[PDB]
Amino acid sequence: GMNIFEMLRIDQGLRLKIYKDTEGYYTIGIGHLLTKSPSLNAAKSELDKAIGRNTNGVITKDEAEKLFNQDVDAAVRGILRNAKLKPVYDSLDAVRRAALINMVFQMGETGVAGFTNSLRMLQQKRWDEAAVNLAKSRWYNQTPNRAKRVITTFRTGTWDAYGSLDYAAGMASNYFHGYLKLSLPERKADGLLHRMNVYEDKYNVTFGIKRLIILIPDEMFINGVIQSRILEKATPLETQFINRAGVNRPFKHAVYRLAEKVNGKTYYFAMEGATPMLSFFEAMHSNFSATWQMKELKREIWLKFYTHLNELIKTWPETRNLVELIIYNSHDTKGDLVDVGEMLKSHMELKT
Repeated sequence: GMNIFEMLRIDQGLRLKIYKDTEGYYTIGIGHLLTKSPSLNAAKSELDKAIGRNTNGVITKDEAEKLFNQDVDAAVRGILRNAKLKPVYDSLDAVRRAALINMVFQMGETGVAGFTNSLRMLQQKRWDEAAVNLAKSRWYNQTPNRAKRVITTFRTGTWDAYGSLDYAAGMASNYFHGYLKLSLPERKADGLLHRMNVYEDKYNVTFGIKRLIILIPDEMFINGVIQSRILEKATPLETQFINRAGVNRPFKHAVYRLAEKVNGKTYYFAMEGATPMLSFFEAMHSNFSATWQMKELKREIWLKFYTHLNELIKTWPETRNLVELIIYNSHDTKGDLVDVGEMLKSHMELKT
């Protein structure tokens, strides 16, 4: 069932409606650039030329797959034209070739050609050595979860890194694809930034941070909810998602008011706990005292959820600047509970 389209769908993401890439450029599908023109009509005309119909900026999955496979064909020709990449590419099997193409999509041909030793190890079928060598790279440090899947593909020659996610990774994936990615990105008269502006103007208020703050504490909240000495709960912010079937569903994001002024101003914050992580913490509760195994497991899933979720948010241009992920110890050095209201107040004082 797996193939290079499904691979990049997982690693880079699939969009069936025009979106803006990291440079603001109109894009569709799996990263297929349409135009550098600022005109959405110009982008729609380039799309229509490429798909062969009036799409109005929306395409199907089969259309996106066809476009993507055209982009793979072009990447492969570039690889075969590149004296540093053709020999290793020729030597690899079809699955390992997909891994190399995956790197070329992420970092470009000249970036992949910088991995001279790793590529030689691959060409010599030294899979484990190449994998260790690749793990030491800045690529791995900046996108470790994608790099690990690609490295596993080089190491094994199988698609197995693209099968079912482990529990923490799958929790992050569902939380992003099923929730954050649907609620927050810009779209006609909706998404986080627009609805925050509507909210500010309806109540005559100002958000101190124009992002959704997501709290990933150590442990479930003391009473299972955010609490602070200096935050009061406000009316929630809403976005709307009209799915393919035409059903309008809301997303509600909690809003808090900072009860202590900061240079004369009251500030509001859209902020929530990372629900699937807190549900996991709740489920891990035992009526018996926790074992060291359970404490270790809680910490591992906490950290793995964060790294997967952080990477997804930051590598989708549409969400990168819309979320403030905060992972933190529930308690400071002196064993005192952290008050997120005071955290927010300090941050606003440093900002203003």
